Amino acid sequence: STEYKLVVVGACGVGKSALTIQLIQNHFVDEYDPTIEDSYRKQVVIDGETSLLDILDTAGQEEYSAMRDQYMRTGEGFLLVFAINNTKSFEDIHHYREQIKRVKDSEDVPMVLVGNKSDLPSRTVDTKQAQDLARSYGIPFIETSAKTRQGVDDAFYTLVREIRKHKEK
Ligand SMILES: CCC(=O)N1CCN(c2ncnc3cc(-c4c(C)ccc5[nH]ncc45)c(Cl)cc23)CC1
Ligand SMILES: Nc1nc2c(ncn2[C@@H]2O[C@H](COP(=O)(O)OP(=O)(O)O)[C@@H](O)[C@H]2O)c(=O)[nH]1
Ligand SMILES: [Mg+2]
Repeated sequence: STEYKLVVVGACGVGKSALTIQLIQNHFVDEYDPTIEDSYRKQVVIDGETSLLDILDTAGQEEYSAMRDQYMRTGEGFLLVFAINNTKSFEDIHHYREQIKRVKDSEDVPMVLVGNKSDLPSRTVDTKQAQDLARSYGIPFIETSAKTRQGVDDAFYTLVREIRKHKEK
């Protein structure tokens, strides 16, 4: 019934594709084409409501595009994905939030901070500083792992609930 247009952003290799494939198809991919930038549909039930999730898995190159601007303009919620073992990807989160705020012309955009690869032991980004950033953005923070599926459902579902609150707001 209700359609939700989600967009997954984040640096290369943080697990954007792997997180999306786990949600849609329930399996962890060891490798996925890092150039494929396409959207995926899936019908789910969230808080007792049939929701049609339309999830754009961003990839491609590091270039600006008026077409990519339309992607964020069409999107209703955004997953800010970084890898807990890649400090560079965590620093990139600011850039991705800035580019989304640039398009939608608003600081009130449904977003969720996603710390991926929580199964890995080589942690370089503290949970506290990830919570501190999400607090500063005023958005939820969820630690996920596309390998064990831990936190994957909670990541996308929280974004859907953020969109619902934004609609009432
Ligand atoms: C495997 C390689 C990989 O996963 N990539 C994914 C991230 N890509 C990006 N890198 C740097 N900045 C990027 C900026 C944008 C962007 C955003 C977030 C919002 C509006 C926009 N309008 N035009 C571009 C844009 C996007 Cl969609 C991707 C970026 C590199 C390849
Ligand atoms: N251990 C672990 N590895 C992951 C996880 N998510 C993704 N990966 C690995 O990270 C690599 C790149 O993931 P990918 O989905 O292509 O990231 P993307 O470029 O942002 O789309 C892949 O080889 C995956 O096996 C995770 O939650 N845990
Ligand atoms: Mg990918």
